[PDB]
Amino acid sequence: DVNLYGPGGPHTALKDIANKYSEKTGVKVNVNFGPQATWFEKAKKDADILFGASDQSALAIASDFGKDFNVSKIKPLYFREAIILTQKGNPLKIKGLKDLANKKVRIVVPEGAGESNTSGTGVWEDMIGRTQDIKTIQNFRNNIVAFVPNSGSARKLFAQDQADAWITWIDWSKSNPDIGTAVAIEKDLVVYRTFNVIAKEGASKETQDFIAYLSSKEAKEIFKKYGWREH
Amino acid sequence: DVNLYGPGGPHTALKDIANKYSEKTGVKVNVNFGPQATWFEKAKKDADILFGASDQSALAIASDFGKDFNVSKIKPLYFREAIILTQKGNPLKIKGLKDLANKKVRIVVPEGAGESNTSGTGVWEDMIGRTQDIKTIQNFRNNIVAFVPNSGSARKLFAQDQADAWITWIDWSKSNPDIGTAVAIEKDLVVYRTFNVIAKEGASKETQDFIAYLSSKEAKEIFKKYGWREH
Repeated sequence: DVNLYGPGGPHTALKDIANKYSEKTGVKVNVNFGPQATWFEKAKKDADILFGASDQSALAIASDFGKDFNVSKIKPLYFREAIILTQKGNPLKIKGLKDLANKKVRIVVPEGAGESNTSGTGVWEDMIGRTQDIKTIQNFRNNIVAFVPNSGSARKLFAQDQADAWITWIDWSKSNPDIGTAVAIEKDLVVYRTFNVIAKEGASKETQDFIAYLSSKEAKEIFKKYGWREH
Repeated sequence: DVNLYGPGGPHTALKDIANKYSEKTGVKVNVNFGPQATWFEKAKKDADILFGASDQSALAIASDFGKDFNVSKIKPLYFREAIILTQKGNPLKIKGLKDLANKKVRIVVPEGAGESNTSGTGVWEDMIGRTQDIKTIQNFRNNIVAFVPNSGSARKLFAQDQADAWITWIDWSKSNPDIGTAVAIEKDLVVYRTFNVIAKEGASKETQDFIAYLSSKEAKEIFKKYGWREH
């Protein structure tokens, strides 16, 4: 029983992979996911691995288990870019972040307001801040209608009938080709955040083997299918 | 009397501005500063204005005050860039972030591990992730000796005779000109975060008028002295 816990989002890629690893080697690999609160008590008892959707959020969650995990051992394996997700078909013809600042649009950004550890913290501001123009930053912010954590493993999008755009991650789109239209953020503005994992202290050899599988050729191509990169 | 509460860092520019405002108008402006827990209690009683050193941190701090502050009213006014602070004279010859990834160095980064609301959360990863190389990202993380909130109001770095490099903000270097050697981060990698203010619901006109002064020609120039920019 190789048990994994982390946020919704990368779970889809990790379930493909755990599916494979199970029928190939017989090792039962469980992928637990969602908001930290919904699986904390459970994982407090049996987490083998914690996986994460950014470094800051991984650091914060692993620090919540005390002696069980040594946050020094967090391992970044892949990265992926932030995206703009619009309404299907992109009717407002949004071309990038600057466009979101300039038009009368309604933006939702992935902030948790110190209420939970989430992968989106600091993302919107680090991208728009790279315009180095205070008016644009001000304009972008005045168009923000909601500061809510990334929907992650939920298929529902906050304010999905009211908002015009969401700052989110490519992998969410890849996993839900269904919802919205992805728009590429300017290259000189965009940020990339990592997928990581950490093995518990004592990690059985069964665990260490799965972690290594995550860098194998089969795992790499699955991760790549969801927009997770290495180079 | 106008009572301000917020993190160390922007406080040096603000004490200046406040002194100059008092000189002119005869209004008493108090600048309280430091980690949130050290003044949270006093603020819950008399805060007229919360000031912030990034958007995510300001949002999180203002949300702690319940109804007293409406978080939609947060106002970005200035930005500044992150920097590398090395030991005096830069004896390891650090040239930028990629250099910090490649050399043997001890780096301290401004993360609060979900245990505090701090300006630096997400900064180091957003900068090094723009290299779009997982090994570099990896090598950088492996040189980090401490994840601790920015020193802010302390004229003292964490482990300041121990670490080789701190990821910090220009305004810190500006405020502590005799400590360490500032090294500029690659333009294609660096992130910029904002100064911001918010008034309590029901802010007096006295309070509103000081906020207006933060954008006057005189304030602009004090802010610029400590590294805060608009364009």
